[PDB]
Amino acid sequence: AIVNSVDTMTLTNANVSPDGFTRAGILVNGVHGPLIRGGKNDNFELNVVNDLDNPTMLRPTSIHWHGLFQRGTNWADGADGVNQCPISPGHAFLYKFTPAGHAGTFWYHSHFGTQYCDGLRGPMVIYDDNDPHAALYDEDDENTIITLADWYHIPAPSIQQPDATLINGKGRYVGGPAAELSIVNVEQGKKYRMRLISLSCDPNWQFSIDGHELTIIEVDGELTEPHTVDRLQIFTGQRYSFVLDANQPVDNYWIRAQPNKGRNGLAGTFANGVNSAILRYAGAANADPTTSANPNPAQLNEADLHALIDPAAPGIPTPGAADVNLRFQLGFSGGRFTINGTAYESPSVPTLLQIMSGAQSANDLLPAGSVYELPRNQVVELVVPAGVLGGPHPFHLHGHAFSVVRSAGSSTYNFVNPVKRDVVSLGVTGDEVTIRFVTDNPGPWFFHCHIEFHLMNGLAIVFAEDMANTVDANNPPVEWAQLCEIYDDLPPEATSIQTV
Ligand SMILES: [Cu+2]
Ligand SMILES: [Cu+2]
Ligand SMILES: [Cu+2]
Repeated sequence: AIVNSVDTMTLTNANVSPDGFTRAGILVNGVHGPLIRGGKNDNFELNVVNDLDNPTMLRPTSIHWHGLFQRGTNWADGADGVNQCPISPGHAFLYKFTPAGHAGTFWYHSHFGTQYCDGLRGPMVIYDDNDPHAALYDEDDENTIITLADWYHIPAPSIQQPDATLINGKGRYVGGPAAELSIVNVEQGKKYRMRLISLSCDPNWQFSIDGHELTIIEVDGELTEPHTVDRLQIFTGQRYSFVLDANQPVDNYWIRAQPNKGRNGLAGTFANGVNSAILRYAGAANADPTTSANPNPAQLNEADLHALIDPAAPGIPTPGAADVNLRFQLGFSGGRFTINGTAYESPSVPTLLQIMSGAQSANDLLPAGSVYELPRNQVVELVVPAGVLGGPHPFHLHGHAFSVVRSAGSSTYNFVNPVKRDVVSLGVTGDEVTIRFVTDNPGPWFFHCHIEFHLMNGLAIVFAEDMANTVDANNPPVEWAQLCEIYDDLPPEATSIQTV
């Protein structure tokens, strides 16, 4: 169950039934989404061995280590088509990188097509030896992690709405068997750093724990001042650490994660234990909770979250006064999502290899219309107005965390101490989510909607950041460029997809 910072991750197919329904899925070292853990200065060496052979799911793979900036290791970032070609079935690839002092709650997932929706994803926690919030809790370990995952009864390639919400890999579907629910154990009077992670391919969840508050202290691998709420909405790939103060009577309490969509009314109920897990106090019975949610919760508003360390947003504290000011117009036309009129389509040679081969400017890079060059060591402000169908769209920027100077639902800006994070919901029509970051990381980085079906239908762009220093900054192993030659040589039967 635990993958260490130096380890092997062997990918196989197996039949799984996390909600009591059996289907074929993907395992990592014989386990469903095992935790990867390490320390902030660790030199990670993860040999990803692709032994996938079930043709009803994608077989080639690529792993993204979500939230790690990968400075100087752009070739390990994992987005197929941008940072590497996929690792082919029967071959392996050794990713090497370091958090470089960046502690936090992260997650890993395939970044090849919609494969992570089939289960190739898991939590990744990087602990700090000098954590600023250490006095606020007693415990923080493999038992204080709470993952949320959308689970479908049909393999991703054959999707025509989630059948279940899995909490720590377990959950029920409407009309399903009374499958075992996950248990989070706590002892009255103790305080826990609970690390809540969305492994979602699509849905967002309204998360709450009956009788308890959530004291948020970390957001997407970035510390915040402690901000307490009763309920929060968490979007694809976001993470929150909240201190859970086990200050209620010894009892069982429902953990609730209500999705925005789902089959057979899953979005609107908790009946029969769907969308649920159990918080059990030591001494309480081996039984389900009979608790109810707070009927008047304080709901998280992202604009209330404030960065703790180096809080100021970069640049002149005036909207549109960054060094580089980009406004992106999302669209949906002719069956595909577009950004500034162009639907993202993966190139035949991954962006980083295009640059290592000689591309000097964005004009030389493919695909045309999807690549935006950024200069070195400048402040970039991106404005991405909501409105395009299928929202709310949670966009994620690889290579950087950003300050959200203007969140959804707010008309106000905060340049003094806005929250920093790496996935942000663009909100609804009228919202103009605005984020800032510094171009301190040479290499090509994806910027896209993390709803996997949207990314696959075109909602993405690539930033070719500091092209001139990209070759000097990054030194891929010889096996990295060899991925594309091995991949491009694959016979038709090695990549065929059996629809079911
Ligand atoms: Cu991700
Ligand atoms: Cu989207
Ligand atoms: Cu991505």
